[PDB]
Amino acid sequence: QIPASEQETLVRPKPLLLKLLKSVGAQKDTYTMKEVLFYLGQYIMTKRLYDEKQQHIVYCSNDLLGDLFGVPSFSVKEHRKIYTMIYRNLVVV
Ligand SMILES: CC(C)(C)NC(=O)C(c1c(C(=O)O)[nH]c2cc(Cl)ccc12)N(C=O)Cc1ccc(F)c(F)c1
Repeated sequence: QIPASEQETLVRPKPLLLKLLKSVGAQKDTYTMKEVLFYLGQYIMTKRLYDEKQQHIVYCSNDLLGDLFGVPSFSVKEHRKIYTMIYRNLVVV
């Protein structure tokens, strides 16, 4: 679980994360973390990266998301790990 105050942190995605956020129909350059996570979820859906067998795993190898996160897959239940992977791809305002 992520504290409410941290979800409202203002952030500026680096070029690659920004690129994939905009393909999902985020238009802007500055976000709250809550917004980044929403649009990442929408990206995963669009690209069908979530496990079809519903085992709470995203298979991101060989996709831009895998490149950014530096992992072939990850658990959607591990929110702090996800936040950390995202933070490495942005600058806090
Ligand atoms: C498309 C699918 C993979 C089924 N989405 C989700 O599982 C997903 C979610 C959301 C969401 O619900 O907005 N955003 C995500 C971003 C990433 Cl990188 C991974 C998962 C999510 N979640 C829903 O509860 C998990 C989640 C929510 C908020 C978080 F901060 C988080 F790290 C994971």
